[PDB]
Amino acid sequence: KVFGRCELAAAMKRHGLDNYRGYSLGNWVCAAKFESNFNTQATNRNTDGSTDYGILQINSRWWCNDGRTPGSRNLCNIPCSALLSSDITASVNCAKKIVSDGNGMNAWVAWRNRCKGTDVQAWIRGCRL
Repeated sequence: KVFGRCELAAAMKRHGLDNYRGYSLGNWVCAAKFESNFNTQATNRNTDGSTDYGILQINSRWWCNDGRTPGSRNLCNIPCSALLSSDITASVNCAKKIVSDGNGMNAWVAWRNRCKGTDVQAWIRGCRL
């Protein structure tokens, strides 16, 4: 599924990401936009044997199990295929764990490079929330 910006914002709000650990909802929408272009089926297969999965491009070395990645930790305790669903619940739950595991949003390279320091409220401007 490819989400709309406002539709994703509302979905993420319903799942409790607005101001989760001090990060406003627009940070999360911005991250998704630049990680996956709002596509729940996005996959990026890396040369280090890991794969990045779904709307937030969560990596199979530390966070989910795809059975093919060396040094797998599976800290979200989920199969990576759960991150490819049209329902974003698994991806949000795992994103919450990534921040809970001592990382801020700098765990997402697209957030660090394309959202940090910008006017992230623009990502939810005009949306019904």
